[PDB]
Amino acid sequence: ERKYLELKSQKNLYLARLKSAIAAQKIEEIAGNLDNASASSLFERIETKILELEAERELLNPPPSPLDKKFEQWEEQQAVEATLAAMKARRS
Amino acid sequence: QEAPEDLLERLLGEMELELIELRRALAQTIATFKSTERQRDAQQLIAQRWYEKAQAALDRGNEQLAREALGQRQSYQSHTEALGKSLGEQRALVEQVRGQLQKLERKYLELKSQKNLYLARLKSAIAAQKIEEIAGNLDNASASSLFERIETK
Amino acid sequence: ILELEAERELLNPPPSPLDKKFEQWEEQQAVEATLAAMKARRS
Amino acid sequence: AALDRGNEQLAREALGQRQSYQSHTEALGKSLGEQRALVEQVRGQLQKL
Amino acid sequence: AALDRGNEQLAREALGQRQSYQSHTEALGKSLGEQRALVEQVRGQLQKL
Repeated sequence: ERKYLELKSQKNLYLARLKSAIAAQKIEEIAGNLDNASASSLFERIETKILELEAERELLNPPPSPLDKKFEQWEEQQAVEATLAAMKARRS
Repeated sequence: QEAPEDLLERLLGEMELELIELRRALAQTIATFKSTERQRDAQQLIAQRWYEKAQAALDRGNEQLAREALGQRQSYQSHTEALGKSLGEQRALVEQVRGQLQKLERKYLELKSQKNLYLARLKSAIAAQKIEEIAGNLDNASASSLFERIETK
Repeated sequence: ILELEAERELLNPPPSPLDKKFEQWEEQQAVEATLAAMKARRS
Repeated sequence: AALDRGNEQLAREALGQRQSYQSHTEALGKSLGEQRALVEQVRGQLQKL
Repeated sequence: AALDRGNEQLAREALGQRQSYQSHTEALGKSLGEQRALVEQVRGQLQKL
């Protein structure tokens, strides 16, 4: 009987750690879906979808070329500086 | 198939069920451990009584009885020593697992925090692809289905 | 009963004995420091 | 009234007991100061609103 | 309050424990800064849209 109760005592010890192992293998499993290797079924897939929709607007509404934007910014800055120079010169 | 987005809320929601279940399972472990510790305390306490009984046996010149009392105690010594080994061994397993759960829940809440971050930007992307879509009907290339068509009419 | 005790242990983990010992030690040092100040001031 | 007359021992317990109230007093003081910011800002808004 | 009075040993543990929060603080700070770029750009678009 001393062995039986001791065996029963051990039985519970492994059951708890067993279910901890059951939890251990069943908790990071879905965290496994998130993959640093970009192999995630959904997390990586969902980001790719976001980029896909971004391209949809890129083709639908192509942005102005950087040169015209740079020239736009440059001329605007030159125009801003030209206007700024005019104000200070007039208001000097 | 069901939308993965709906699963995100459910998947973490279902994680809580196991997270609490793990919490419940862990609690059962410690209670039994303390019960074992209390049992160990009782056995050594009982073993001490034999020494106390043996302490009153050697006196008055009757050393013979003290031999039996101490010999009987050795039976508890084996139980006490044997149980002590079990108690020390189980300490390593309980200590390591407890820290993991604190880390795991921290990851879970952090994962849930990220889950919301992408959901908002996701729906922003859903809006982003669903707002200029009809503005896409208006085409500078004169390919508009209605706006260009209506002007031609 | 022990099981429910563990429920509060995980739910409301107690401060570590070192911080409690340091808390008690510093509090005792603070108490002794305050006690020394009172007697020195009130000497 | 405990330290006087040479019985400094009792004063230790009386002051040690006070430290229990000091924690409550100090803890409550932190709560009181924190709530001041929220009450002050909201009151001005209602006048504006 | 640990290093003072010559008990530098306790200060080591207190500061060592803080490093655990430093990792959380530093790690969280990186996340906070990264998310700033995404929130800022989207807000302007809605006003334009």
